[PDB]
Amino acid sequence: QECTKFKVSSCRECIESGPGCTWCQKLNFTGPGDPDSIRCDTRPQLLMRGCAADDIMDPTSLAETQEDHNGGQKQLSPQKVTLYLRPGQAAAFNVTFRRAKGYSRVFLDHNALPDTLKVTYDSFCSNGVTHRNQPRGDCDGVQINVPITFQVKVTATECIQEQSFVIRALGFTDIVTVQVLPQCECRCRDQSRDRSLCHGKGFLECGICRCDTGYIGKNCEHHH
Ligand SMILES: *[C@@H]1O[C@H](CO[C@H]2O[C@@H](C)[C@@H](O)[C@@H](O)[C@@H]2O)[C@@H](O[C@@H]2O[C@H](CO)[C@@H](O)[C@H](O)[C@H]2NC(C)=O)[C@H](O)[C@H]1NC(C)=O
Ligand SMILES: *[C@@H]1O[C@H](CO)[C@@H](O[C@@H]2O[C@H](CO)[C@@H](O)[C@H](O)[C@H]2NC(C)=O)[C@H](O)[C@H]1NC(C)=O
Repeated sequence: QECTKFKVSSCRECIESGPGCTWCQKLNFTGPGDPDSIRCDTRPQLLMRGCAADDIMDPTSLAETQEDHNGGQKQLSPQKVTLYLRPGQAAAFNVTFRRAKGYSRVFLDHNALPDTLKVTYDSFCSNGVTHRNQPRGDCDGVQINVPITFQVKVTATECIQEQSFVIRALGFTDIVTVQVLPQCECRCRDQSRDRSLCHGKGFLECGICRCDTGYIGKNCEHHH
């Protein structure tokens, strides 16, 4: 992974700087002559400065799938997919096409998407024929009741607004419903179980004390 950042001030800003960026929420991680942006780096760079693995914030793209009770599903499965998309990190899931009759050539495609979403397909066709990273799924000569698999990869270029879209095999009425959601939030430790954090005179936000008015210092220790 790599991480190019510039004077980021928060975990959110860090995570938005690229898919390899991660954030250390460890208390007091910043030395006297360091900006808060030192908390933002690749995972191996943070481990090397002594951030523990569970203090490293790193929201990751995820796919979750659902099948119906499947008296209802025919030729395409799964029927429902939910994607959590961290910008620049593809989420991948497999779609299986299976037909009780002989199928000749199967194309897998999606409806028109906004500029912020990129979709590619790998096609795992019969006879070990495989295509990678194409604009649509494409297999030739499907025998009877033999599944073919398409690997769908979806990447967001920024933190998107939630939306759905569909994937279909051309010539068939089956639908895979794809729900997409952003994956841009850090789930950092908050201060609920310690009134001593930030001297009880600031808010703890992903390892950084945001001091109450009149208080200053990295731990809100100084009063002016
Ligand atoms: C995070 O750092 C704070 C700040 O404490 C300072 O302590 C100095 C001895 C020196 O190392 C300096 O670089 C550092 O920033 C820690 O707070 C201190 O905690 C002690 C008790 O352990 C108190 O007696 C001090 O009053 C208090 N000082 C301040 C300025 O708040 C804090 O413990 C530390 N947190 C963790 C989890 O290590
Ligand atoms: C979708 O299916 C493909 C093919 O079955 C999976 O690719 C295989 O992944 C394993 C690792 O888990 C490798 O050992 C195999 O060599 C891969 N096969 C091929 C043909 O490349 C892929 O992992 C599946 N994707 C998901 C998200 O489950």
